[PDB]
Amino acid sequence: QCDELVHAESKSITCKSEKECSVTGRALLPAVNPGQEACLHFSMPGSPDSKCLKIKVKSINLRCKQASSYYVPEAKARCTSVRRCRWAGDCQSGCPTYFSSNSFSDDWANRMDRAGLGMSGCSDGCGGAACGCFNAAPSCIFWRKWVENPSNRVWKVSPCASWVLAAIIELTLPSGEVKTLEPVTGQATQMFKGVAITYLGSSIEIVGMTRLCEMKEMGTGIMALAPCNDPGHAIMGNVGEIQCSSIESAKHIRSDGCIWNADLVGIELRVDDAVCFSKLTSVEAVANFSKIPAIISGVRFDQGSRIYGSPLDITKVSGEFSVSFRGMRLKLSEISASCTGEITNVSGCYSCMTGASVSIKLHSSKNTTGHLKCDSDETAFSVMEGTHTYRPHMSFDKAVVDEECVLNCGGHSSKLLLKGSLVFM
Amino acid sequence: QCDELVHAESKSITCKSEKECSVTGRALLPAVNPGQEACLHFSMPGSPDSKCLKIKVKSINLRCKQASSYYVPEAKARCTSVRRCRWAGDCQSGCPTYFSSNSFSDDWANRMDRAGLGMSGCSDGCGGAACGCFNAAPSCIFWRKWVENPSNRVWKVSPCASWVLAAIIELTLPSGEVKTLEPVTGQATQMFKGVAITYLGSSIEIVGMTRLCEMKEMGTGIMALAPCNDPGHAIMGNVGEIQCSSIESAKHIRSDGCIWNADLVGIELRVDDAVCFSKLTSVEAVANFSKIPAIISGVRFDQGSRIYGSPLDITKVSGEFSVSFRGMRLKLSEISASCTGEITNVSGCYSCMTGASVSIKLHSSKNTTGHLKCDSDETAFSVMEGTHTYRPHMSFDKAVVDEECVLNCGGHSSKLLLKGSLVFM
Amino acid sequence: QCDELVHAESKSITCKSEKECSVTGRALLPAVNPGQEACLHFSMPGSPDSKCLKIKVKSINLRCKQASSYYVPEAKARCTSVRRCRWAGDCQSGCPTYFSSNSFSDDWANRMDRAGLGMSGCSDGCGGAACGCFNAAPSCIFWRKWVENPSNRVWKVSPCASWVLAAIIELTLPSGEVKTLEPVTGQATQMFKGVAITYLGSSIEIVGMTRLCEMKEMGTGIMALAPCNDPGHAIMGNVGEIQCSSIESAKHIRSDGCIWNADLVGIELRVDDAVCFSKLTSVEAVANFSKIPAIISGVRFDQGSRIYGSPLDITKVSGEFSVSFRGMRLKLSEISASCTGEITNVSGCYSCMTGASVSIKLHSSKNTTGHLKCDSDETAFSVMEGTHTYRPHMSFDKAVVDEECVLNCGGHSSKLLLKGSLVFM
Ligand SMILES: *[C@@H]1O[C@H](CO[C@@H]2O[C@@H](C)[C@@H](O)[C@@H](O)[C@@H]2O)[C@@H](O[C@@H]2O[C@H](CO)[C@@H](O)[C@H](O)[C@H]2NC(C)=O)[C@H](O[C@@H]2O[C@@H](C)[C@@H](O)[C@@H](O)[C@@H]2O)[C@H]1NC(C)=O
Ligand SMILES: *[C@@H]1O[C@H](CO[C@@H]2O[C@@H](C)[C@@H](O)[C@@H](O)[C@@H]2O)[C@@H](O[C@@H]2O[C@H](CO)[C@@H](O)[C@H](O)[C@H]2NC(C)=O)[C@H](O[C@@H]2O[C@@H](C)[C@@H](O)[C@@H](O)[C@@H]2O)[C@H]1NC(C)=O
Ligand SMILES: *[C@@H]1O[C@H](CO[C@@H]2O[C@@H](C)[C@@H](O)[C@@H](O)[C@@H]2O)[C@@H](O[C@@H]2O[C@H](CO)[C@@H](O)[C@H](O)[C@H]2NC(C)=O)[C@H](O[C@@H]2O[C@@H](C)[C@@H](O)[C@@H](O)[C@@H]2O)[C@H]1NC(C)=O
Repeated sequence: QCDELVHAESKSITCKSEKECSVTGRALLPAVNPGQEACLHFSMPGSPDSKCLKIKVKSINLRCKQASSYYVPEAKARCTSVRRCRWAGDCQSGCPTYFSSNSFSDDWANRMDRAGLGMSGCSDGCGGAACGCFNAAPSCIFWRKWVENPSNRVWKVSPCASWVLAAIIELTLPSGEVKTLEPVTGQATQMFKGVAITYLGSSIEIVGMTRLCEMKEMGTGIMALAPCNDPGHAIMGNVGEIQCSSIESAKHIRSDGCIWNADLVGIELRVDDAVCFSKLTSVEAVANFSKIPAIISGVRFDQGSRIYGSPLDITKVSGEFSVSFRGMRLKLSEISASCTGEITNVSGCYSCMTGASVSIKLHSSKNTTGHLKCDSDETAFSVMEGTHTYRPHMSFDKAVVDEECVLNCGGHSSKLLLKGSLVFM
Repeated sequence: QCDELVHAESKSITCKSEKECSVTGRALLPAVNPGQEACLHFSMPGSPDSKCLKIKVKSINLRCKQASSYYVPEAKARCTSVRRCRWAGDCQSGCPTYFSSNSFSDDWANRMDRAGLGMSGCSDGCGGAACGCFNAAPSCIFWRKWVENPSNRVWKVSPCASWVLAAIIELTLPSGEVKTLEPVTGQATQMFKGVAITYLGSSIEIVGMTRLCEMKEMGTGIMALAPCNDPGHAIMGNVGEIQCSSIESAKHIRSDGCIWNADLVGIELRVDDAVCFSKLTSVEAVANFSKIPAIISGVRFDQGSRIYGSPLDITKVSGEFSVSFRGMRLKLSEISASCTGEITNVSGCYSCMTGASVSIKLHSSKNTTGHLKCDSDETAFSVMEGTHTYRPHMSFDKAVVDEECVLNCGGHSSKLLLKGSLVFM
Repeated sequence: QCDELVHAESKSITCKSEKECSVTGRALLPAVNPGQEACLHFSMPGSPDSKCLKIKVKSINLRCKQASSYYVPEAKARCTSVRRCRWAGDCQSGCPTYFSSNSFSDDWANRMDRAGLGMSGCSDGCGGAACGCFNAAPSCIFWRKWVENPSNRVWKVSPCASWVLAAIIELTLPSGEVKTLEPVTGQATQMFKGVAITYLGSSIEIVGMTRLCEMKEMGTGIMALAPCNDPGHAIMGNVGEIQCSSIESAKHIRSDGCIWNADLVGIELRVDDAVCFSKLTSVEAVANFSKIPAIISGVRFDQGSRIYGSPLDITKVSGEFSVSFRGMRLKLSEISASCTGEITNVSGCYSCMTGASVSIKLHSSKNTTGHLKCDSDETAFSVMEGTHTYRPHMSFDKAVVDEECVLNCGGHSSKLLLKGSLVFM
């Protein structure tokens, strides 16, 4: 493959603890993008020459570092009321003073788990013969609005407080052994006689991503990745507008284990009934729409029960290596790529998080990186030797695509035309 | 200009595919801040010496990577009601069972686009002669609260799911040709005989920026950058508390194309009228306050119809280059700057996103970077040769500014005094 | 200490302004993690050899770059009402038209700061003898719901719009002088005869952190770090659901200096009283739970009255240096560490922002970096020579810990067993 990646080569004197000093060769690879691979040939002065040491970055991924978790139900709004004339039942003298948001009337008809999350009260109703009462003073309306979880469906929700880079590299030793591993950052690792490699860290050009949260439906394990509320903040209109501290608490939305804002349910008292209004957000609908694998604005998120993100523009992440070699000379194998191509389609949505699909047929003499810069967006992707079609996603702002793009594949540049039609949503 | 920027210079043997091996000179520039420029002199063994290759970073900017878009109206709250005695009109037997949140009474007086977003209902009202009715049973109050867009003003809102770095570099070839371009990351670009340059990527020291969204007023194109709701989440108190899927849907806030939380409008039924309460957030007021260009906490945001951010502290972003040279010797031109200065003013706000303005008159023998570290904040900016006044922004926490600051300009350090007075908001 | 950190060493020709050209030695340290230290020995051709120049990264921290600030009260909900028969008091002809959300009834009993934030109104009540009135037409209910701050407790809230890296380095000159400083990024600093050092910047592998806000209780100075609302957006369920523009405005929640959503307080009118509902979020409770120092998902936040964050995985931040040396030879002192250890405990919470505590006893021949990779999480920490116990935090997803972990300490790897039990919350 033989990418040009070694950008410094040095000979330093290194000493242990009199003193024991010797010459160390060192080769610095400041920036290696996913898919790229270097080929390093070591020969001792006596020689011949080894097959090369190959150093490839397979991927540099984003791992979710979680905030505290909580559980959410698929909640449904319910309301009930019963009216008692003054001097009847509890209404001996108007609304009884104790009857408050945790109170339950025995006169109630509907589903009343007395342990469920909700809000009760009692209100004045009309009295007199006109409203079916002997006593003309106001009647009592004992009412409750609450939420239940009839489907027993529950999601564990874990906000991603940040994402952390995690590299996977692939090394081919001159013996031919292939090693695929997450390296230990900053620790020189002896690979074979006289040669050690240090992974010096990963870097990313993507700043301040939007807050996303892992969702896992319990007892089905199916995952989603979507916005959610901070733990303990029951803000209406989001996953997490109801939050529970256990699976069972969420299954039955228990008052003692769940929080909410009671305005999620509206109740309208009428003389002889009540009208219920749901302002609830369907958790199920959000998870349906947000299933993994998903492309969200330049990053593909996928599941291993942990979620990781892969930047789609592979030139926006890189890893750095240092190679030391003792008593050996280094030669680099470096070759340019012959690569040409044409766009065969653009299709999809505009002003959408997925971005449109750009279909690009390329022929390439070796594995390399394709770059596509348009006026709306720009991206890069790995290209395989031979002739193949690639479908990177790119973001456009309008239904009509008709613009100049520049394709750069292995240093060869051409001005392609992108034309197509895209939908909203 | 001649900044010290080449921090490694090497001579490696590079080979193609027997084998064809030759010596490649390589120069690594690990970190170049905006405004900085290197000067590289190449001479062949026979010589004289070329004018230099100049490599300057013009800017490293943040480009908005959008989430899905939506449209928002400048919404205004409306309410209406009509009361019908029992046995009159629809109220033949109390509130009719069908009359619900999408129902419209023909008895209504006010603006009723039956396609608009809103919520209807009917409620019991007082009956009898005391409330103007023959029948003593409860009357019916048919009511609706809704939102309209009388100004027809609409903004397209595009949340920025993340920001991505984008570099602009300026190269001066020994021939004197100046090239200003966004380079292709990771691809060696042949510049002139024997010399190629690779841009190895950009890096930024600013972590996890606050969520901002592009706003564009339709039919005026004027832009703003401000917080907003995630698409599909109609959280009250934010741009995006009402969201529409098209311009026309937003112009007339259509029920079929818009979402909201109906608690954005309050209605109070009285016997013979209703009181309307608006809890709406003015979109216009947010966009007014959030016009581009804007400084938001260390980053200047500006328009090209796309928005980009420029870190104001120019030492917090950098680009990395590698230069290869074949059959040539390299010499670096590097000069230090003579530079002194004094603070002439500090004015503005404290505890504000803009930060205060610090006025600094500097004299400098060459283009260089000024650094100002204070106890409250710290920044750096590009400085031009000659005598000029600069106005970097810095953040303070109190109305009274009276503190030690250190000014570093081209390696020369001095302890300046910052004194001034600032306002809240 | 003698870490392997110099990964390039070069000899370039550098020229001033005929021309004055000379040879400059340069040593590049691409990536130095906190706790690591290099030892550089300079000898002039005549020699002996200096004690070394030591270059250590003490810390690379995250500094909060603030949005605009605001003040929040510890708010408490209040309600009052008074009912006047028709033809009595203001109720001469029903609810008076002027009586609206800023109106105050002189008939009111409760705490009425007429300058406080709140919402008034008047509503129809029942008339006639049945409701204590001679006139049978509807009575008037004059009511108000508002918020007060009885404790006078106020927090200044400053959202962190982003976090910026700030490095502290420690240099030991051959003379033995120790210098601890924040370096000036990108400026070559002359250290001693012939030697200068450039700090080339900091880098971090943590992307897009969750929005946090500094909180400072006024008149106590005690700090917290917690989510909050954007300035000017009074979204219910968060710190900042009530926002004030001054300390005094927050102390008494003045209408002219504070904003809110009036649905934070509910009022239910009954015939002869009103029921008050608080939907307020206790600011005090959030600050209590969010006190500094706090570990939030991989970062320890601590106070200097400014807050800074320290990444706990020290291999996820690094600094870069360049050293120039004039007329001298360089030798590197580099030694590997002997280091072994065992896990002695894991205790704490799962699916929590703190993460569990893993207790690790290590013996090490020198200061070095310990790395612990488990299936749930992975971290690294600084290790001191000798035998010591370390307690890095790691995130697990389940109450039962029983998994393979790999410990890497100075290049020595061992597969440890992690077993323990953790709680939710
Ligand atoms: C050339 O690239 C192939 C990989 O293509 C995949 O798509 C690329 C565009 C990019 O996305 C890359 O990340 C992908 O891996 C390599 O072959 C594949 O290697 C994977 C191992 O992960 C293996 O599962 C596939 O079967 C294999 N063949 C395919 C996809 O047709 C080539 O890798 C070399 O050749 C392979 C046969 C194997 O020996 C591998 O270890 C070698 O690196 C790439 N060519 C070269 C010369 O590297
Ligand atoms: C010295 O810097 C000038 C630029 O000043 C601007 O402000 C700086 C403090 C910093 O913000 C920088 O980003 C700005 O560009 C250069 O001159 C300007 O170059 C721009 C090109 O972008 C041009 O539009 C201006 O007319 C020009 N003159 C000004 C602003 O007075 C100097 O650049 C060199 O000289 C120019 C005449 C041009 O030949 C340019 O290509 C050269 O780089 C800077 N001096 C040197 C020696 O580089
Ligand atoms: C070995 O590390 C000691 C520091 O340990 C602390 O914990 C580490 C695991 C890591 O978290 C690190 O950041 C911490 O500083 C050093 O000694 C300490 O140095 C600090 C100065 O910040 C000082 O306050 C302590 O008293 C001191 N001794 C302790 C904690 O026992 C060693 O530093 C060297 O030796 C010191 C005596 C001092 O001369 C210092 O300047 C030296 O660097 C570290 N050893 C070596 C050889 O560097």
